[PDB]
Amino acid sequence: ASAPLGPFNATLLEQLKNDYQKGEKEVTRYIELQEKVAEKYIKMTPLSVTAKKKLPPSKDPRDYMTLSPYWWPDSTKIDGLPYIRKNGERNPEVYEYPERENANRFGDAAYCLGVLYYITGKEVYAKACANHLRTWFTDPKLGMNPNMTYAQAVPGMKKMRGSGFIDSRRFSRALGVAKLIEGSKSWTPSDKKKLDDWATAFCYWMENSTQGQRESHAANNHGLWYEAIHLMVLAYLDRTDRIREVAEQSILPKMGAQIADDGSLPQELKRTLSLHYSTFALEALMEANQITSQIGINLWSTPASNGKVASQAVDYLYPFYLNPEDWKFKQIKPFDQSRAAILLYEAGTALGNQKYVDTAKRIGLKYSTSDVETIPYLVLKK
Amino acid sequence: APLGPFNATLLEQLKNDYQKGEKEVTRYIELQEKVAEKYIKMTPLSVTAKKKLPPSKDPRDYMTLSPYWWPDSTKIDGLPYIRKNGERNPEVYEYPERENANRFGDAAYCLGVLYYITGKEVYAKACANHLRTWFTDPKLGMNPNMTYAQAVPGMKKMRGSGFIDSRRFSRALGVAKLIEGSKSWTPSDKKKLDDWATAFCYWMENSTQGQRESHAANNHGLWYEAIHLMVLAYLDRTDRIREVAEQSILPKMGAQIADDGSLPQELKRTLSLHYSTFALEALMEANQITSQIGINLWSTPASNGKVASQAVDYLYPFYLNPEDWKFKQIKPFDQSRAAILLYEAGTALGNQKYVDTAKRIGLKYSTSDVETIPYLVLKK
Repeated sequence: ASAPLGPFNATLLEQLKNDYQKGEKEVTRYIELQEKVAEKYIKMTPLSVTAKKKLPPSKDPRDYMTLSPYWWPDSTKIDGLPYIRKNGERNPEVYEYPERENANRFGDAAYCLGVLYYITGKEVYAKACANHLRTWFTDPKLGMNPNMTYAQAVPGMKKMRGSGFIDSRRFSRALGVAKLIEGSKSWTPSDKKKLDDWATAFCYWMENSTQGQRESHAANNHGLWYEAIHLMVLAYLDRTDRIREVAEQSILPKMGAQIADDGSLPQELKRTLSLHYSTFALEALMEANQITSQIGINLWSTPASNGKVASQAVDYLYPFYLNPEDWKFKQIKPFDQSRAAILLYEAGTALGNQKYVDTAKRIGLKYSTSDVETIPYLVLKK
Repeated sequence: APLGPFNATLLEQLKNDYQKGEKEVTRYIELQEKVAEKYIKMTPLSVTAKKKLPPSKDPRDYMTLSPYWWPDSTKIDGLPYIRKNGERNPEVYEYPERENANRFGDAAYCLGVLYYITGKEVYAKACANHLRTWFTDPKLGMNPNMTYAQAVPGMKKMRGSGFIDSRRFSRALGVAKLIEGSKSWTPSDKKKLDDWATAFCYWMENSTQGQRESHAANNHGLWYEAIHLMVLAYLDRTDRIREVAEQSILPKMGAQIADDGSLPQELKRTLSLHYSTFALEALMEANQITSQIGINLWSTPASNGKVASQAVDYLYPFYLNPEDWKFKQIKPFDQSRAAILLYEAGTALGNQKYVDTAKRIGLKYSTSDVETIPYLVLKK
């Protein structure tokens, strides 16, 4: 039977579960290594957005807040309130908001535990996953409010900012993995109802707040990630009707706007990590397609109304994934080729492009990596 | 009549008598229609009218300033506001939703009730225009929270006591059900307002402020639950209405009524007869909803034997003769609130003395108070 609908390559996860259940040696050894890695997540104390001591403007510790990193107090002003941007200089104030890193740590823990529950069926993983989900999302004292109002805030700024919504992606992947523990003993009907209610409220905020509306209309990388996150929330809520609408009406029009006829991504080439950022834009499409393809929509091969296919953007980048030294644009730090391997595998498999798939495997991923996002990709670790 | 925040018995009787051409009622409704003309012409209001921004910088967040709190001039930004008991901070007037939520609520209530009585599409059409603008419009509608109601700038702890401000617009939320099936209120209009109400209900039930108000053992707690029932009734959650009545409203009321029927928390106030009445008005409006599904909050005892009728019984002689009231009441008490309350409780209890006194006190037949539209029985 098919995996539950969620934010992962369901084809590979199903293969892992099936092969594990039948005791195939290479898969069993691999999953045993994943269980060894997971043990720190069984031990880990569940995190909460309420850890910060600094209060958001709402004075509510349950509101997620991070500081937009290049913004600083204006000493020309007394309370310094209208913060000013200092290009290239990261403000150390960002460390007053531990959710900047704690949401990633929660997200990794729940993703790993939920995926291992699906593969192994061992109740200990659903029990630990559930503990993390309840504390981060639904606990009446520790759970976060279902909004991203203060994500990458600029204190004192009069116009609200929508660009911090991209911080939602790691906890929203964990939200989606909660579907894998449905039916476990540890995840009760009452647990599910609370998380369904939270996700419904978060979806309302995403769709109807002014910040969410802005992000829903941004024809750029922020808008594409907004829709990938949107799809994760909708998939968790089983709103496959809405997933098809978003895919047809919002994702394909946005992707084209970032691409050129040469297939480059103009908005990302100007950045100082332009190969990383080109990959990051296409990873939004990649994660969107993981969900849409489970219900029958292949985003990699679907032409936009003007013909563009996002495959053209991968085609543009392929020679530089093969030979990153030939990249002429600013990449002031070394490019992480492992993200390229996953992207080529996903696109290559969706397009039936065997050259992309072979290259993904030749680049490969480290077999012993502890990156939870790579757990499905034994196919790249051999 | 559909489930909603009104005396459904009286509204049905008015619609029936209007349809049968009873002369007293048709003349009364004609006067109400004359009153309503200003609401037909009125420009719909929005919470985004303020120029001052809330801490969120979102004009769609409702915000009012707690009246007795002032900038601390000793402090640099003045931020930790200090209380100056008795002296109202004129900064309150920077937040026009303080009055505008009431004006919206009266407009939508009046127009929706008239559509129900008469069936004239013009009333549904205007009512819908006010509802869309206040609640669901993507630029003008209010966010479904009360985070900044009666805020105290700079205070570290969150305040829940401003939630009571929700009661005027929440009655309008409930009247939206009366214009369902009109031509002007589309299936898409209803879906958007359902989603708004679901999100507001989630905020009321799960936010830290809403949880606190849900546990307040005072008249803020009673008004929270009355508001809660308006939202739940609009969402058709009849099972939650029963749970709220049994597990929240009745214990709270039972905790506030003394052996002699008085409300000791209100007796200490400077407007103690007003606040005694205001606490029972919460029970009154809750009962309008719970009685439509068969729960009589006036006669059902709490687990400790206390019953809301005891508290009416205690106040009855002072409603009859307000000058006999011995506790502090520094402004004249509005006897018309007692008329509606005595009629509501007297009808629910079958107490003819209460009902008769309610009619003897009465309400002015020509009043333009939209809340009194159902009470022609009191205006003879």
